[PDB]
Amino acid sequence: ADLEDNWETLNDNLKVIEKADNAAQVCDALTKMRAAALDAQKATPPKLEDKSPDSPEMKDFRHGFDILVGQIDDALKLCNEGKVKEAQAAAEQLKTTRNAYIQKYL
Repeated sequence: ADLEDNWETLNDNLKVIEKADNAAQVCDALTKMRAAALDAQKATPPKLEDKSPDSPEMKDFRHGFDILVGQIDDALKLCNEGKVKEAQAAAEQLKTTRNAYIQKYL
């Protein structure tokens, strides 16, 4: 699985969360999102393949993932307390982070 696969795993699990009926279903999908985000964070996106590994752009990319992972953790805390609707709303905001931090490097 590569970065493109990781991104599409995030997309599929966002759909799972949107369609979910219970906290356990949301938790499972957030787990897969967290795993895919950890995998993606270690990749080099195509627009940064020539850039220095410590370039500001590569920092932006990796830090977008630390922010995304922290937000996934906040959503996991909600679904671990049974707060399904709150967790689903939080998952929607994960789209904003993904789009603003990461998409420009794909």
